[PDB]
Amino acid sequence: KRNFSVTFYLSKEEHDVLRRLADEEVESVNSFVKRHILKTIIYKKGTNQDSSIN
Amino acid sequence: KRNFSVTFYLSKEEHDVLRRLADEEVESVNSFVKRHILKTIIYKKGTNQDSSIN
Repeated sequence: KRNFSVTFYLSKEEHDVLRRLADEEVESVNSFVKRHILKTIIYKKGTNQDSSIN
Repeated sequence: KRNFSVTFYLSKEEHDVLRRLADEEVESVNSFVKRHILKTIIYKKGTNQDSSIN
């Protein structure tokens, strides 16, 4: 198996907006950003699905 | 100002789709993802400075 990483930089206030929006539901900014990107691209997709986490 | 960083993982197919969608305009996939998040979260940011040099 393989994985395809993503890594970048942001402003103080931008990262703090992501931190607040994460902490409101899921206090893990990296997991929240991955979820944000996935949901904003597509929702209830048919290409693949899962029922567990790392 | 200081800078704040974000790191996570994607699957082969979703990263390859985002690589194609990036390559259509700005092939730097992590910059394309940064731009996607920024455009979704905010559209009237107060200032947009840069600090690059020769």
